[PDB]
Amino acid sequence: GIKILLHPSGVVERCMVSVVYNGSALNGIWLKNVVYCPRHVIGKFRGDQWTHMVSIADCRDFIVKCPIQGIQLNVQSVKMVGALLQLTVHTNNTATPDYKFERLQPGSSMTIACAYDGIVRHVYHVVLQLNNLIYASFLNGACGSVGYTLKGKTLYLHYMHHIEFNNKTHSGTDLEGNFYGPYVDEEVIQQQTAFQYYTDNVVAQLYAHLLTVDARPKWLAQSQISIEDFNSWAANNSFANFPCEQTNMSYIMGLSQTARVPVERILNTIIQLTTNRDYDFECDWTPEMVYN
Amino acid sequence: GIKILLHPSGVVERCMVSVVYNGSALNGIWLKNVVYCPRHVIGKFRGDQWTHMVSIADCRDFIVKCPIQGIQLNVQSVKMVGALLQLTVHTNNTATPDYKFERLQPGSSMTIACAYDGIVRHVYHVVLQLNNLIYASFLNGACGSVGYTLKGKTLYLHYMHHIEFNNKTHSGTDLEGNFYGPYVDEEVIQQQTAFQYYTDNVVAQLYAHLLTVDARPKWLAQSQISIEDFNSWAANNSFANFPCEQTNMSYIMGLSQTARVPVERILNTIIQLTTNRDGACIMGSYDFECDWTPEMVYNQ
Ligand SMILES: *C(=N)[C@H](C[C@@H]1CCNC1=O)NC(=O)[C@H](CC(C)C)NC(=O)[C@@H](NS(C)(=O)=O)C(C)(C)C
Ligand SMILES: *C(=N)[C@H](C[C@@H]1CCNC1=O)NC(=O)[C@H](CC(C)C)NC(=O)[C@@H](NS(C)(=O)=O)C(C)(C)C
Repeated sequence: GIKILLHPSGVVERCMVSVVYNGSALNGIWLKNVVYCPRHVIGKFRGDQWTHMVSIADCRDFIVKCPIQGIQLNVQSVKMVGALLQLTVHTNNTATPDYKFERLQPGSSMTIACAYDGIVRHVYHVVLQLNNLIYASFLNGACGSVGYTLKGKTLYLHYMHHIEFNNKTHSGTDLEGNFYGPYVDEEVIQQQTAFQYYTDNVVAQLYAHLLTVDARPKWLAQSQISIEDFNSWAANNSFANFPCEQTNMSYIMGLSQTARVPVERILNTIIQLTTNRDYDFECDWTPEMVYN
Repeated sequence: GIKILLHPSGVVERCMVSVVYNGSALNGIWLKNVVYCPRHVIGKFRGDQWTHMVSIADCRDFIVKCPIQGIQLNVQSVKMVGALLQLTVHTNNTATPDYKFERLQPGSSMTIACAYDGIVRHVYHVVLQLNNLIYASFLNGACGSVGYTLKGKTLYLHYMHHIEFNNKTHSGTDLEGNFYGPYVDEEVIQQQTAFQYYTDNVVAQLYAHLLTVDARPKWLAQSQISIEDFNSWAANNSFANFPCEQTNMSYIMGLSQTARVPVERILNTIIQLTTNRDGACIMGSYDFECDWTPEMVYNQ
């Protein structure tokens, strides 16, 4: 079949740690001799207050424990990198895999290991939207949970959670400490990029449907529209220019032949489904996930 | 947000093994001093040939390695239990969690730890359908992959994979060895009971939509239908009698209160959508899904 595929959480689980600082509790990930947590564990600060506030943060106040290994770590030095804290601990993490800090481009998927008190409780799937937000599931104390990818032996760390916004959107940084989009870790109103559909992913879900359900749907458009004509329509209808990624073409072209529905018919179907749509989880299927 | 929640696979990853027998390779799970794997690793036998074939299977031809722990295990004795083999080994698994073999009733969900060569490659979510099949994702060598859930510390194993039927449906046994539904581990055409929706889960899907995507979608029915009237319609439209489980009613009444939409309107929306849908995308899907259970949508 064709399912939403997630990456096994074993590697992440053994590196998760709790970070409690003067009654503020969140999660952190422990790689080599460094624990990465969100900087607001030391307090709710804004703008450029963070530098001075971190320098006065006492190291012995960082209560850091690793539940899977039953070890309590001790911080030797605190360094703010971007909007994250790099806590150097005396112990090297024996379970550290080959890892990489890789930034995501919007339209890409990743597995969230949502943790509490340093223990991964749930695992679910998200795609970074063109507004640079994920639509996730988080409660108090979940900051520090990471969104990751796996390729063989190597853990690809992509996301660390920081903020939940009023419309159940979620923002965070990469593991370098830089946020996705213009959002910051401050409890104030923050303007959001207007939503836009990652067209490549919408095309992937429609093909996934024609490959799993039995008969061609009656709402599948009968006439095809040119890619060029779709992109003129897309500019005025909150859809990203197609293709969003040139490398997705090989996948989409392969789906088009397995399903025997030209991509030009899929795009006209998207346009004709406009009355139905007039955010709603259509960009969760990436072309690579559907094709492989 | 309301999401499809999966159980962290780390416990299962530490117990997966590879089992290779004279050219046939699949996975197994290693709990205490026992390795459980599908029986067809020894051959593609039918009917009542299994008792004899297993009895004459050489314990030395069982190559059993646990990759994440670097161990290669050695098989002391083999014993068939249902359609599963129970391979006793010299070594105890120190990573063995507190576990329980629990059989699933239809309409309940589990996390599939999809494995190859003893390594979990993917992790996804399925629900046992009323045909006792799961709509999963498997290729060669995936047999022995398990379905599981977690209640805090205990590992609840429900499923082990055996078969793929051509409609991309999958079948297997519980960890006791007995299949779900009338399917068996043979490469023959096997009659499938016609598909029926798990109405509780379809109701949970539409409620998930009201609570995260759009509180008042244009396809939400305005009038309601009684549970009784729906069940009369359901008997002729491949929807199970509502409710399929009486215990879902506590969750369903809760979702109704927070969504302030009585489930009678949800049931009438199900009936209207079988003629009115026209490609509407509900909770991220273009058809009715049994993946959302009331408990998961309510608890989250
Ligand atoms: C971190 N553990 C936490 C998790 C939130 C809690 C609710 N859901 C989540 O994802 N994050 C916060 O509490 C942050 C803290 C700031 C200082 C970075 N605050 C919020 O997310 C805030 N949203 S906001 C920016 O004010 O709109 C809440 C607390 C009102 C959700
Ligand atoms: C076990 N590892 C394997 C997994 C299959 C391969 C394709 N996807 C899967 O899920 N199972 C099999 O190869 C079984 C073996 C028998 C003896 C149980 N065979 C099949 O599932 C068979 N389908 S069937 C019952 O003949 O329609 C395949 C191989 C043709 C799919």
